[PDB]
Amino acid sequence: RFLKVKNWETDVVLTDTLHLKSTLETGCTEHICMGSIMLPTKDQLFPLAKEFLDQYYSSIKRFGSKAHMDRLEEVNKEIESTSTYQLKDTELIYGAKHAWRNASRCVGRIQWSKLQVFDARDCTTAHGMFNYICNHVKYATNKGNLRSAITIFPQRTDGKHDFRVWNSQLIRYAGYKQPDGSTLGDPANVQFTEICIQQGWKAPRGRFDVLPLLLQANGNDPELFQIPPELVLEVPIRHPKFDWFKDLGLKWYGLPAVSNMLLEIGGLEFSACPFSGWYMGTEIGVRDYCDNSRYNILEEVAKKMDLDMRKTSSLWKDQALVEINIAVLYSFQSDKVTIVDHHSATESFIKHMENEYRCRGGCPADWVWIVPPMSGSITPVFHQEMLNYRLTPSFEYQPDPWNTHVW
Amino acid sequence: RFLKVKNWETDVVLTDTLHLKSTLETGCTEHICMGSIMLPVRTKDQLFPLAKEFLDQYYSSIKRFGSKAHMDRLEEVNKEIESTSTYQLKDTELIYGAKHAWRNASRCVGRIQWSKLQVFDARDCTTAHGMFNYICNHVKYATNKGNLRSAITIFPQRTDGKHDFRVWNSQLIRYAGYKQPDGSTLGDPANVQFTEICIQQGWKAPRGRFDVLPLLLQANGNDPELFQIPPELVLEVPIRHPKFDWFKDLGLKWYGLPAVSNMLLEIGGLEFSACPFSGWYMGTEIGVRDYCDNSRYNILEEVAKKMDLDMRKTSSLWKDQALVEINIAVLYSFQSDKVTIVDHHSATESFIKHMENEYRCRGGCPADWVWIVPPMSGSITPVFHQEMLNYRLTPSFEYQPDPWNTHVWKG
Ligand code: HEM
Ligand code: HEM
Ligand SMILES: C[C@H](O)[C@H](O)[C@H]1CNc2nc(N)[nH]c(=O)c2N1
Ligand SMILES: C[C@H](O)[C@H](O)[C@H]1CNc2nc(N)[nH]c(=O)c2N1
Ligand SMILES: NCCN[C@@H]1CNC[C@@H]1Cc1cccc(N)n1
Ligand SMILES: NCCN[C@@H]1CNC[C@@H]1Cc1cccc(N)n1
Ligand SMILES: [Zn+2]
Repeated sequence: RFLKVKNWETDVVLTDTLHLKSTLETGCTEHICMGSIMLPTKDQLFPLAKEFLDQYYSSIKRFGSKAHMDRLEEVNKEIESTSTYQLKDTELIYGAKHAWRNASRCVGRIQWSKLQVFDARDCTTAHGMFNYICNHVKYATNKGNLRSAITIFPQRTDGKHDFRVWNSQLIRYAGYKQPDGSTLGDPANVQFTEICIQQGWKAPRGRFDVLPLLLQANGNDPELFQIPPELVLEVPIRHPKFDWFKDLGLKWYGLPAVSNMLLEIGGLEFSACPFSGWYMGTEIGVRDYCDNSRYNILEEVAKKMDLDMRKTSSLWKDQALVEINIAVLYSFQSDKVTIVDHHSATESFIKHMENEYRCRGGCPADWVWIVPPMSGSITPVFHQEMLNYRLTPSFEYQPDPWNTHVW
Repeated sequence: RFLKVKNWETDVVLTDTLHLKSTLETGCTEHICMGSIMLPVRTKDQLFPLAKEFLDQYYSSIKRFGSKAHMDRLEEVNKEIESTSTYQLKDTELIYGAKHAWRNASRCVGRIQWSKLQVFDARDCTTAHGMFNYICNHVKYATNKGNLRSAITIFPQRTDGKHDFRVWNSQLIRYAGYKQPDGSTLGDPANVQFTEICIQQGWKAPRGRFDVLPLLLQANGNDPELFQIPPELVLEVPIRHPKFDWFKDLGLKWYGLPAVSNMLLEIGGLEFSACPFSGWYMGTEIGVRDYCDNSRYNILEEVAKKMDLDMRKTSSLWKDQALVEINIAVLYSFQSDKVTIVDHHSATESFIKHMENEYRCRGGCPADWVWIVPPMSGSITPVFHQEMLNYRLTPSFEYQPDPWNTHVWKG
């Protein structure tokens, strides 16, 4: 019942009682752990709303108050009559902040309470979505001094009028399969870069073409829009020593902004809820740049450094990796764009965990995702035991729209 | 039931059916995952079923399931259990058992080598002095002048729980740790408590930074006894860097034989409490953990200084830079002295081939992702991108309480 987690580097032990409120399943059983798998009605709704409202009222120290009771009945009546309900602005803000607070795979949750929420529940068209999104991008980019934000479009009704942002992230580079059998640009977006053409986009066929938003409103077919170039802050990457680095012709966008998840608050589902914060260096330097199935640039950087790539044990990949990540952090920092390194981010998360353990009784966390993709054990989270479990409000995964949309 | 795992770097998907033979618990539930938690005398009653499951696997393995040989053996063991409350394994069954505990060790990345294991049968051993001799022979054989060979030595199984054989050392070869009155530590901080037990037991500590600890051996439930491993038998490697001539002056060196001695080997319900095993090192065990963990040798700073990196702010990634160099130094030193060692790229690439092979020929390969991915350069090794299923199969290697916490001293 009362579990404990120990940090093997500092011997600190914390007791976990928050998991006892867990609702959703984990995919694991007492017989098999699936910790490393990426993706493991009115009657149904009122209980969910109640769970939510109770925690909301408790958070504002009015648990059991008349207001609490009053609200509880009002929603109940609305569900019984409308088969759904609308959240109060306050409940919306609280819900969004808590879905972030509950995101077990996010290392930057110490920032959870500082989130700007844009209520786009009055939106009705794709052009309106485009308008709300540009405003979001501009707000969060803030000339390089990034601010976390989320824009929340209308909740699901009958499933046949869902709002969706077809892009996986608001800002990403296109990818095209060339005759050479090779891939141009970002390989992960090949299929998306094509659906933009299948729709009309005029691909400049470059190695870093900011893709076009493909917005779907109220259920209709998605429409294209080109984010005002002046709104997309990008950073050219140079090394603070290797002058040849720039010649690689590398750059990355400054706004990390996930747009394909589903936000669940009190039983309600928000299928279009783009959110953004600021980067941790490794996401770009290690994953976007060095992943084999991504820009896969290790060999090139290695050759440029004249390293013995004959034998794996000279660790040329490792040496290069470090430089490629020193570069990213260097550039961003030079151009004054917010960014955090894995050492600082993980240290933060540990502080946050301790706070969450003493003020909430726990902090759900997925070790597989929390530990950086490079230098694992020299970051504190590596030695930190973590308990993973699901709490609502939450951000959930949902099917790519192009595999569900009936045109 | 069928389960699938996917590799996100190659899109390759695999199907697991082996998990259906999993019996032990994982620590997880449908409500909480304990995937990153380090540590989540039998009765006749519970023993024959364990014996039967094991003998069925053995007899199937040799394609003699249901044979007369198979049925007689089951009848033999059954009778032995009702009669003596336990039973003895044939030599062939012990070997098969040991090899399989390694094959089922989901936290082991070097399992492609599982069928090549030299098993030393020390079940006729009765005293600590006898244990020492057995252990010396294992160290000499395994080391093989630098051309390492995997091996395991198996001492008498548990009986009433009051006569256990135990190797008090966590690893056969490790360096002493000494807490100074100023609060600093000389040597390996992880072995400070064990070193104190050794000193208290009579060990004359040379108090340096790399003193090979003495073996503390317990036979038949009696009080443990100290022994010094013949120095000539302890292979060591001086650590130097291929380009940094000052690295050698850091005064670092490491032993060549990695060898776990505190685990419990379970085969057919029987418990082998003293079962030291050894293989050869993956560079990062020494380069990343033993040297760079903050609670171990912690050499990141001193190495950093010498290289004159910008240590003012973490974003220079000075820690990461000194980490690669040190790991380069460990691999180089071992290769130069012709002592077997494998880097993390090579080891993980092999594990992936091993794993696929295992799904095809066995229907699975239980693996613990948290332990399989190297402690540095995680995502540039193929295992990072590999989904894994973790479940427990027997025969297996299990944790057991440290003996100083359970032993009834006799004086
Ligand atoms: C302000 C700085 C922030 C930092 C430094 C940060 C960092 C991280 C990192 C490193 C990841 C893993 C990315 C990957 O490997 O794909 C992540 C994932 C995630 N973050 Fe944060 N984050 C921040 C802000 C946000 C915000 C504003 C929200 C929510 C409103 C959020 C929600 C999540 C979720 C749900 C995931 C997992 C997404 C998935 O499963 O693919 N993050 N975060
Ligand atoms: C051939 C060389 C081998 C290599 C390269 C290899 C490598 C490794 C490494 C990197 C670890 C993780 C160590 C740690 O972080 O503490 C490990 C764990 C393990 N290995 Fe292997 N191994 C090899 C041979 C063996 C042998 C021969 C056995 C058994 C007969 C074995 C049994 C295990 C077990 C049980 C674990 C988990 C230990 C624990 O839970 O503390 N390994 N191995
Ligand atoms: C198979 C495995 O779960 C997968 O490669 C995970 C590992 N850890 C990760 N961690 C983070 N932060 N992001 C990822 O995409 C992944 N991928
Ligand atoms: C808390 C966490 O489980 C712990 O630090 C684990 C992580 N992965 C590991 N992996 C290996 N190989 N060895 C270890 O000791 C650990 N420690
Ligand atoms: N959802 C899987 C893809 N996630 C991508 C991987 N890099 C940016 C984004 C994560 C993310 C979201 C918010 C902030 C941040 N630093 N990182
Ligand atoms: N069992 C906890 C400590 N394990 C230590 C960590 N480094 C050597 C040994 C593992 C081990 C056993 C066998 C072979 C190998 N390469 N590594
Ligand atoms: Zn689990």
